[PDB]
Amino acid sequence: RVLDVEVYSSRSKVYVAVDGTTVLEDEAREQGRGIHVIVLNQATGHVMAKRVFDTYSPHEDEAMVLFLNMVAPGRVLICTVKDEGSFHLKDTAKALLRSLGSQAGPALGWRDTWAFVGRKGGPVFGEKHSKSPALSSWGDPVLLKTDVPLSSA
Ligand SMILES: O=[N+]([O-])c1ccc(O[C@@H]2O[C@H](CO)[C@@H](O)[C@H](O)[C@@H]2O)cc1
Repeated sequence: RVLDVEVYSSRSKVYVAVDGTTVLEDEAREQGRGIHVIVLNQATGHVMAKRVFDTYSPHEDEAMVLFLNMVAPGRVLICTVKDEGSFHLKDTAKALLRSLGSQAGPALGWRDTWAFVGRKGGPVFGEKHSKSPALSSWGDPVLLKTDVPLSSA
C-alpha cells in the first residue's frame, strides 16, 4: 500500500516518523549536527540503516557518498538536516544527491533546513527546503509529510 512518512528538519531538532511511529529523533543540544539518513525496506517500511554525517565538518561528505553508493536502488531514502549540513557538502556529494533527483540537496547552503524522501533509484516522493536568511540565522523548520508507495509480491 503506502507508508505515511514525516520528516522534520530544523536548527535544533530532527525526527522521522513512519506510519505514526518515530524512528529517528535527535534534539540533543550540541550533538547530531549534519545530515541524518534513514533507509527503509521498500515493501515493509522497516528501518534498514540509520546514519548521521556531520557535513559541517571535513570528510563526512565522503563517508556519506560511500554509504549511499552501497544502498540498493529500490530502497526508500530519507534525509534531514540538523543545524548545518552544507559547509563541507562538496561537489561529489552534491552531484550524487542531484542524481537521486533531489532539487534542494545539490543547492544546500549555510544553515538551510532540508527534508527529503525518495526511492534511491528514483523518483523523489517529497522534498522541502528553507533557505537561511542571514549568516547569523537558520532556515525555518520544515515538516515534510509524504505518502510513499510500497512495493509488493
Ligand atoms: O563567523 N563564523 O564563520 C561563524 C560564526 C559562528 C558560528 O557558529 C557555529 O555554527 C555552527 C553551524 O551552525 C554550529 O554548529 C556551532 O554550534 C556554532 O553555532 C560558525 C561560524
